[PDB]
Amino acid sequence: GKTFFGQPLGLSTLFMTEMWERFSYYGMRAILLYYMWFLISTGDLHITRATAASIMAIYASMVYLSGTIGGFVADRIIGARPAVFWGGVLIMLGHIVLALPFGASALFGSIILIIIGTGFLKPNVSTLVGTLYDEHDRRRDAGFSIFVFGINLGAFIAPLIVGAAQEAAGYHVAFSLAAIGMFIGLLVYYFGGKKTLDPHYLRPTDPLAPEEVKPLLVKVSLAVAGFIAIIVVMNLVGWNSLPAYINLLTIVAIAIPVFYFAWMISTSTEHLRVVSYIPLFIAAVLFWAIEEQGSVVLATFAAERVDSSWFPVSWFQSLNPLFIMLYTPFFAWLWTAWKKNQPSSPTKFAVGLMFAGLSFLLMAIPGALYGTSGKVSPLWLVGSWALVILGEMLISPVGLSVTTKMMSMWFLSSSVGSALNAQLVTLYNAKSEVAYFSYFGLGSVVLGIVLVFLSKRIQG
Ligand SMILES: CCCCCCC/C=C\CCCCCC(=O)OC[C@H](CO)O[C@@H](O)[C@H](O)COC(=O)CCCCC/C=C\CCCCCCC
Ligand SMILES: CCCCCCC/C=C/CCCCCC(=O)OC[C@@H](O)CO
Ligand SMILES: CCCCCCC/C=C\CCCCCC(=O)OC[C@@H](O)CO
Ligand SMILES: CCCCCCC/C=C\CCCCCC(=O)OC[C@@H](O)CO
Ligand SMILES: CCCCCCC/C=C\CCCCCC(=O)OC[C@@H](O)CO
Ligand SMILES: CCCCCCC/C=C\CCCCCC(=O)OC[C@@H](O)CO
Ligand SMILES: CCCCCCC/C=C\CCCCCC(=O)OC[C@@H](O)CO
Ligand SMILES: CCCCCCC/C=C\CCCCCC(=O)OC[C@@H](O)CO
Ligand SMILES: CCCCCCC/C=C\CCCCCC(=O)OC[C@@H](O)CO
Ligand SMILES: CCCCCCC/C=C\CCCCCC(=O)OC[C@@H](O)CO
Ligand SMILES: CCCCCCC/C=C\CCCCCC(=O)OC[C@@H](O)CO
Ligand SMILES: CCCCCCC/C=C\CCCCCC(=O)OC[C@@H](O)CO
Ligand SMILES: CCCCCCC/C=C\CCCCCC(=O)OC[C@@H](O)CO
Ligand SMILES: CCCCCCC/C=C\CCCCCC(=O)OC[C@@H](O)CO
Ligand SMILES: CCCCCCC/C=C\CCCCCC(=O)OC[C@@H](O)CO
Ligand SMILES: CCCCCCC/C=C\CCCCCC(=O)OC[C@@H](O)CO
Ligand SMILES: CCCCCCC/C=C\CCCCCC(=O)OC[C@@H](O)CO
Ligand SMILES: CCCCCCC/C=C\CCCCCC(=O)OC[C@@H](O)CO
Ligand SMILES: CCCCCCC/C=C\CCCCCC(=O)OC[C@@H](O)CO
Repeated sequence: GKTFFGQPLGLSTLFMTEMWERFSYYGMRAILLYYMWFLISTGDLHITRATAASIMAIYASMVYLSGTIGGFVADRIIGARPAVFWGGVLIMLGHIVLALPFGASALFGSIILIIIGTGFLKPNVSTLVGTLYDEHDRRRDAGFSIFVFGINLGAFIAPLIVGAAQEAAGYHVAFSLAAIGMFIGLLVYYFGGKKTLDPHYLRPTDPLAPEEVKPLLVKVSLAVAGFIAIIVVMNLVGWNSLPAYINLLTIVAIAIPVFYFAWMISTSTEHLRVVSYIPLFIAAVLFWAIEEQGSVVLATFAAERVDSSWFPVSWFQSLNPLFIMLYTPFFAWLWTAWKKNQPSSPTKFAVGLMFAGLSFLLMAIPGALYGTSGKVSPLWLVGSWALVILGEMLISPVGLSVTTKMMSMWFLSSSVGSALNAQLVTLYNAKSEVAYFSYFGLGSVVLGIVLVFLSKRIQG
């Protein structure tokens, strides 16, 4: 019968929904840093470029952190299908805000809308993909990989289209194209979903029992009052600059996994089978930090150290999803052409971190060889993204499987690694380039070597 690459036809609806949301997301992040540079250059935004780079990292950290709770809100309160829709509406409003004739005053409102909207949408679109298959259907893994291909496709064409529009018609038009991309996703999702999506998911599947409402409200109210209390204390003692608020979000983002690990210890049955995952969680954090610096540090390098006079420099951001799409069929082959081998997940995470470290070590070569005052070939960045995505092909598909032996924890390692970036990327500039690349690249390599050592002990 009529299928979508052998899958239920409803997959095409969710395929396009996420392809256009990712288009709106990565099209925005391909030019947002340069947009802040521009506002700084005109005197409208009064921050350093180091702070702007820090804003990009904590922005990503909050988006992934917001995705850790969006599944709960849909499953218990509003439903998975309304969560995707209203999440898409909030994302669209987030980009419209940047298309309005405002300046730096609109940056915070746009960031908040997209953080909340992406938290509602991203975890619950993947959830809706699963609802196309029951628990016995073997097509589940094939349908998700096709779904992932739509993710990378939108992430691939967005910097090309949006980056070109910025260079031709300016930032406001470019951001409006991101808003239009999400709008297209809303049209296809709304009318397409009504035809093929199970109406059971218009409502929460585990709605709150009557006695559960109050303790949740107490739990939410205590968290907001405490967070607001901290901001009050900060302004009393003088810690009220934008870097101080970024440091607050950094501490909050890192304190979540460490508190969820400190009292997770207190049953020797898996007392140490949970300590097992910690050398792997720290490995995932450091890999995601390197990977998410491509839109910050490597975006800075592309704009300042690469002779890219004949094409928009935001196009470099397409190399990340391009290498993902090129690598995946080879690794799908490898993970079943090598049935006999299938090396251990702790070794996969160890080697994956070493490739990420090799991507930065490679970036230290041109500055050490030619100096940092000139311009170098774009192929240096191509080789860097080739190496780091090779590290992703190891840790990303096996990643959720290690901790199970929830994607929120893998939303979480991305948030912590991106929160770590909010501190580190302020260290990057033309004078620190070689030392920044060489030492964070070397440190990432040796931490992949100690993990290979520890890998024998971890498997138990
Ligand atoms: C069948 C698939 C095999 C793919 C594996 C090979 C990787 C692909 C291409 C490697 C090309 C090597 C670099 C070429 C080179 O040396 O540049 C020559 C060029 C002359 O016009 O000159 C230079 O001007 C350049 O400025 C000099 O600087 C360098 O070349 C330093 C290069 C950085 C080191 C890279 C060396 C080896 C990378 C191999 C990676 C393989 C990993 C596969 C998992
Ligand atoms: C999607 C971004 C990847 C771009 C990769 C481009 C690969 C280019 C390799 C050759 C190095 C740049 C050559 C510069 C060049 O030829 O310019 C033409 C001439 O007008 C001098 O500017
Ligand atoms: C006005 C500014 C508000 C911005 C909203 C951003 C909200 C971001 C995050 C809030 C959720 C934090 C709690 C996340 C959490 O603890 O879940 C982790 C857990 O699921 C691990 O599996
Ligand atoms: C109108 C206010 C903004 C939109 C409301 C949604 C704001 C995001 C989160 C509010 C807290 C909801 C409860 C989240 C929660 O308890 O997460 C628990 C965590 O274990 C999830 O698995
Ligand atoms: C700025 C935009 C304001 C909001 C415009 C859209 C509101 C118009 C009608 C409400 C539609 C709500 C549909 C919620 C929903 O669950 O949709 C799921 C989708 O699969 C269709 O069932
Ligand atoms: C429980 C709450 C967890 C904390 C979530 C709060 C995250 C809220 C906002 C993060 C935005 C990052 C900073 C935005 C920013 O700096 O832009 C404004 C700046 O350009 C104005 O000069
Ligand atoms: C379909 C409903 C949501 C999608 C967004 C709809 C509005 C998008 C674009 C309308 C025009 C965008 C504004 C362009 C603009 O004003 O910037 C250009 C000009 O101000 C600078 O010279
Ligand atoms: C200044 C530019 C306009 C700013 C407001 C843009 C809002 C325009 C349209 C709202 C689109 C709602 C989502 C699109 C959609 O498919 O909704 C269908 C649903 O509402 C039908 O019941
Ligand atoms: C930051 C501001 C957030 C404002 C909205 C956050 C609300 C968080 C917790 C309160 C949830 C109460 C929802 C009650 C509900 O819908 O269920 C009622 C019913 O199912 C019980 O029988
Ligand atoms: C539950 C216990 C509450 C105790 C306080 C918890 C939060 C403690 C410290 C938060 C500090 C925010 C980040 C530090 C900071 O503001 O740095 C300031 C510095 O960069 C110059 O302003
Ligand atoms: C999440 C619970 C409600 C919290 C209400 C208070 C939220 C206030 C700040 C959240 C963090 C964003 C801080 C970014 C910021 O405001 O920078 C302003 C900048 O001008 C510093 O002077
Ligand atoms: C008993 C609980 C386990 C032991 C406590 C572990 C510490 C818990 C939370 C601290 C989060 C790490 C500090 C965040 C960080 O490294 O950045 C600091 C920087 O932003 C301040 O300028
Ligand atoms: C071939 C694939 C992996 C690529 C990484 C291989 C290169 C490994 C390390 C290169 C970094 C060399 C750093 C040299 C250096 O820092 O010198 C310092 C001085 O020359 C610059 O200030
Ligand atoms: C198989 C990987 C190919 C070789 C990778 C090893 C690359 C090691 C260093 C990068 C080239 C070194 C550039 C020369 C250098 O750093 O010296 C500069 C300094 O001595 C001048 O004062
Ligand atoms: C799996 C792929 C590993 C990548 C290997 C690392 C290769 C990285 C950089 C090679 C730099 C060669 C650039 C020389 C070049 O062709 O352009 C000449 C330049 O002067 C034009 O601007
Ligand atoms: C098990 C949880 C994983 C925790 C991974 C994060 C590691 C903990 C703290 C990292 C602190 C990074 C501090 C960066 C730093 O101080 O240098 C940058 C600073 O100059 C920014 O102004
Ligand atoms: C020599 C240390 C053990 C080697 C472990 C293998 C690590 C992979 C490639 C070698 C990386 C060499 C990095 C050289 C380096 O960091 O120099 C720092 C430079 O800034 C000082 O000249
Ligand atoms: C064990 C968990 C590792 C997570 C954190 C790893 C890095 C932690 C702190 C780094 C801050 C110290 C910065 C060292 C440094 O000088 O780098 C800057 C240099 O390369 C350029 O000047
Ligand atoms: C300056 C030298 C650069 C090249 C050295 C890098 C390779 C050297 C040693 C790597 C293997 C060290 C031993 C690791 C090992 O086999 O531990 C056993 C482990 O597999 C059991 O889980």
